[PDB]
Formats: sequence, C-alpha cells, structure tokens
Amino acid sequence: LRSIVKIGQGASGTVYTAMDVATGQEVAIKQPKKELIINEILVMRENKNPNIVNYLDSYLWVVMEYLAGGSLTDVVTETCMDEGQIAAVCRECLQALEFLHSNQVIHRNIKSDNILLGMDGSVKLTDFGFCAQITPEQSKRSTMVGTPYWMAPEVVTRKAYGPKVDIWSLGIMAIEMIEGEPPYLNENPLRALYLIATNGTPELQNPEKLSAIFRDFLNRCLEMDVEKRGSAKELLQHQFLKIAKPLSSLTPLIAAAKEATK
Ligand SMILES: O=C1N=c2ccc3ncsc3c2=C1CNc1ccc(S(=O)(=O)Nc2ccccn2)cc1
Repeated sequence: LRSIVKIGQGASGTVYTAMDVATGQEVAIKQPKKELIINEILVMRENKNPNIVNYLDSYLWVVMEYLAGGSLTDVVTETCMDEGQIAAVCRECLQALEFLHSNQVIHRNIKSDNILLGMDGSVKLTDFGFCAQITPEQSKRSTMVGTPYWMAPEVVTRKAYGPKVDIWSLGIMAIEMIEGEPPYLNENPLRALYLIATNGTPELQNPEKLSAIFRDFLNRCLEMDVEKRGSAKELLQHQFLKIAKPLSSLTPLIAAAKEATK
C-alpha cells in the first residue's frame, strides 16, 4: 500500500505537466481499484526500457516522463502512414514487447491509445494497469482483460493464454495504422467480442494495397495457432522491419496530427 511511494482530460483521472527544477526535465503527472495501482507501480518501476514511458515517482499521483508528440491514435485516425513508418513503429513496439516478455510480464492492453510519441520520433509504451506478472509455476492466465477490439481470441474464449496475446494485439494495431480503426469498431464492444470469437483472423478491407512482406508479418501476428504465431523475438527478425524508416520520419505525421485535432 503506502509501502511503495494541465493537459488533463477526464480519462480515468487527470494529467498535468511540469518541469524539473534542478535538471530541467519536463514531466507529466497523472492525478476506484487501488490493488491494480499497486501492481502497476511495482511493474513499472522494475521494468524500465527506452521503449517504455519511464515511471518517475509517486505521491494518488504519478510522475512519468515527457513526450509532447501525443499518442499514435491521433496519427492513425488523422493521417495516412506508409509501410516504412508502420515498420518503424512496429519495431519499436516489438522491442518493448521483447523486453517485457523476457521479464515475464504481459501488457494485455496494447493499442494505439497506449503508444506515446516524442517530437524526435520516439515510440514508447505505457498503461500497465492491466499487467500480468507470470511465473514458471503459473505461466498462463484466463482472465478476460483488455480492450475488446484488440483482444486475442484465446483471451475472449477464456482459454489458457500467454504472452503472445500481446503479439496479436500488436497485429490489430497494425491494422489501425492501415485502415485507421481496429476491426469491428462500428459494432458495440460485446458484438465485437462475439465477432472476434466467431470469425477469427480478421480480414482487411483492401489487402491488395499491401506488399507480400507486410501481409506475411500480419499473418504471423494474427495467427490463431499460438504455437504458429510469432514471438516478439521471432518477429524482430521479419523482413518487414527491414524496410523501416528512421524514427525522424514520424515527425510529419505528428505535425499533421496536431494540425488535425486542434
Ligand atoms: O509524456 C507523457 N507521458 C505520459 C504518460 C502517461 C500519460 N497518460 C495520458 S498522457 C500521458 C503521458 C504524456 C503525455 N501525454 C500527452 C497528452 C496530450 C498531448 S497533446 O498533443 O494533446 N497537447 C496538449 C497540451 C495541453 C493540453 C492538452 N493537450 C500530448 C501528450
């Protein structure tokens, strides 16, 4: 409990900004279910990585690092991304996922909403409120947690699921970067859950627009066979990531996004 211790929209609490007095760093400060809070700070403090929004301190308040580029959601809903930019974002997210999975942590809520962007093009992950710390003795989980449209079918059907569900969600995020929305978004969340259960691997509106390499990456991200689905370390070696652009190539997207949402 106590043991470990304005850009605000209502959200699930509010957000503000500030500056470091001594070093000058700019920081962002977040201001129902406290047990999840305990899990969240514990997981955040011991899992620092360049591709994760780093947790600074706590006081309920939470101080974490500053990224002024916004979230990937504004980019995917207001801009058109090309395969190079998508590959760069996917590589950053896969690096974060490899780091977490090597530490036996499953995010379970990967989506464009939980990706933050720096003005330099930095791609980072956040929102650990839905973590799953697994172990050799208990390495699977059946709780139906996450956001419906991004949830893997094995999670939806409450089967035994592992870290690769994150991979599935990453694939859904890739569809976001292609079409602007995850599959079934016009449907309500419950019908969306049923459609994920009954259809399986989602179909793209216009797959013809994609290179065979990108289709291959998606097919290895959205494979129903968990053994056949790729791990983060396996996917980091995919040829798709070879056509990745420099992160500095996301700065225009960010610039476009802020123009669109103003
Ligand atoms: O840098 C950040 N680290 C964060 C960690 C968690 C978190 N949770 C919600 S936001 C956030 C974090 C940020 C930055 N968040 C952010 C929010 C809005 C914008 S913005 O493009 O919309 N600019 C602004 C600025 C003031 C008021 C409203 N919007 C930019 C970054």
